[PDB]
Amino acid sequence: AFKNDDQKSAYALGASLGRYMENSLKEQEKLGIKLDKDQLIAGVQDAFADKSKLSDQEIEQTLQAFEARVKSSAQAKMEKDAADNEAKGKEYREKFAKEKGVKTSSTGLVYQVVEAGKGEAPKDSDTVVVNYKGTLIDGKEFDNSYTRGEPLSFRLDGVIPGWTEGLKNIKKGGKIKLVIPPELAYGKAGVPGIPPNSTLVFDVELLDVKPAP
Amino acid sequence: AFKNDDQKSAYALGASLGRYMENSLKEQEKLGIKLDKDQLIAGVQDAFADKSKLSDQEIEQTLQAFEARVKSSAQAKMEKDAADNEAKGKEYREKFAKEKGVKTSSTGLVYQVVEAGKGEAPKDSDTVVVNYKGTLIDGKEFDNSYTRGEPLSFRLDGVIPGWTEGLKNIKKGGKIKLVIPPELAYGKAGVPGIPPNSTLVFDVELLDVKPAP
Ligand SMILES: [Cs+]
Ligand SMILES: [Cs+]
Repeated sequence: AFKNDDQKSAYALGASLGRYMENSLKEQEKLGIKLDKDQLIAGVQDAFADKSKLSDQEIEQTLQAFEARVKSSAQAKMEKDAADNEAKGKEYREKFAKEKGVKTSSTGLVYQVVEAGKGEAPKDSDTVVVNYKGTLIDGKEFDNSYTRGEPLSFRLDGVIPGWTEGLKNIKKGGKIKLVIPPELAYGKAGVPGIPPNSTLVFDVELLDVKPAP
Repeated sequence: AFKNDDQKSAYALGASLGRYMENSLKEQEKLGIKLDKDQLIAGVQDAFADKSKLSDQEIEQTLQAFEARVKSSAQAKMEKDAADNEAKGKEYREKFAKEKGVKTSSTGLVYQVVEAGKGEAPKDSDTVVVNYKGTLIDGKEFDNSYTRGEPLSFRLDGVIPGWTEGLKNIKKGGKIKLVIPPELAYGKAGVPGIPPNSTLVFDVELLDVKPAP
């Protein structure tokens, strides 16, 4: 429905801008910001027609303020999600602790030894080799050793405490399920890939234990 | 007429995009491209509403093609303006040549010695010091020595020929008006600040003549 290039290009140009906006909004939505969509289009129209209800200076100071509002809204979201994640997490940890063979350490680690292991147990300065699979309590995975095409080996005092504590509950050749509260893991802050305050679930197999070189 | 930040920011966002487009169009217009304005808005609306009549791939290949069309349209404009500028220029040169004291060199330089000068006349390897004022035939200035807060000094074989030829028609202390056709100047191409095929008009005063060091 374009009769010429002038029309097609113009439309393509608009379309690409319309998609640009649509995608920016979705980005904003994930930070807890929902912009009035009709106003957004009304701004485009008004300005294009030289009838913006905001002055160029206003537009510019408002966008600057919006930037601040985004950083700030993200912060608030982070904290909201942090509260929800620990609420869910606490409930999950509490159900799991009621299952067979499950123990809760004074630190709050919930663990289940599945195979005792016959070697010895690692200590803080030891390098461990492990197979593992980790997920969030909704069951979605963030790490799989397995799929990575290989197991991992690392010194034990480097990793998060929930883990270092957990792997000390078994010996070489052992298997253990760890349910780690956020404070033994990535905290309320969290890290890229792990949401704020999340409880982590790991199946771990300890393949080997080596002393610090 | 915003009842809250959600509305104001959204509008500001649109407005800034609407201005962005408006200004891009004006840029395109100077390259000889006039986009259908209703289609531009229709693209923004359709895509925003998830009903673009173009696929994302189409949008992208069309914009790429538009880029080519811009480079190409600019070229065509340049040549059109080149033809108009020489048409105007030829007429101006022809009127001026009919005035008192005006001569046309075999090269097409049109010149008018206003004060003969009493020194000697520069030669190609000489450094000249000059006052000058240059404009296009519509009378708009691109250079003023005068206003620059100073006169200029340069070797004479470096500058455009129309000039080097012209300043040889007077001696130190002389004054001359030069009307230079494009081929003795910046050509059909032209240079930043000088439109394609423009005839240049200079009032020049030769303050000094020095030999190449
Ligand atoms: Cs138990
Ligand atoms: Cs004449």
